Amino acid sequence: HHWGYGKHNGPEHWHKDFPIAKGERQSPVDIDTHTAKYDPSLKPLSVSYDQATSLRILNNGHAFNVEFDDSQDKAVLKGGPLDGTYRLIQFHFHWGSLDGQGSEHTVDKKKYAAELHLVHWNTKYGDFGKAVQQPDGLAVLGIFLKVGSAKPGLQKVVDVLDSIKTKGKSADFTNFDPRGLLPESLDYWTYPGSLTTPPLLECVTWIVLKEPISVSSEQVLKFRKLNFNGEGEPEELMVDNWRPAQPLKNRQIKASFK
Ligand SMILES: [Co+2]
Repeated sequence: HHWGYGKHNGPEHWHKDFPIAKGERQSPVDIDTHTAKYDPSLKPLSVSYDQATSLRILNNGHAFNVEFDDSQDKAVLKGGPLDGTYRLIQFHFHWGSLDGQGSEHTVDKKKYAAELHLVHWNTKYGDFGKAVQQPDGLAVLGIFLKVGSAKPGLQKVVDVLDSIKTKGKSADFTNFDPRGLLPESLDYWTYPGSLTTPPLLECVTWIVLKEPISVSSEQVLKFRKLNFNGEGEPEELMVDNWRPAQPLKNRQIKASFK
């Protein structure tokens, strides 16, 4: 029926409805640190989120998205391996039922508790819908979460979750600053890949940060309280909404550091 992360509609079945699932540039992937090529030509990332305007948070049935106003160059990413300006449209997470799983990308086969995705689209394409149809249409910043100390800047997010518990619920969510979710270092790995949920379009330049951010056990615990189902439907906790690593194929992972 429709795709999800259960046994009957999970990642292993997606190819039946979205054949690109077995494509040449699918994500996520395992990052082999000893095979990644340091590339001295990659520039430092430029994250300008001081003018970021958050608008709302929504449970879409597969994760929760925080959405931003992308009608102007308010929150942008540039530099790194990118040409042009990429505007932030939304962020969301992937997480596990247990602390030893949850991330999509892995590092030398290590899985983290969760993975944050900051999605941006290439302004030359005019809108999100056109950007996904192009090989360089999106730039996703991925950040790993490990469980340790609480992340103060994530608390406002944790606290509104009760109000968007089931699929299709939304809540006003203004004045959230995404700078509070960045690690100290912007060192990264980069490779050409795809969206990690259907339609799995291969339109993404991934920028994966080397340094994880820490969140407390209690913080991640609140994520696991969301539901995949809509209100008044049988309860299915939103856990394990991650796609496993895909074959690298003909691709090189480049590192911005040594
Ligand atoms: Co994602």
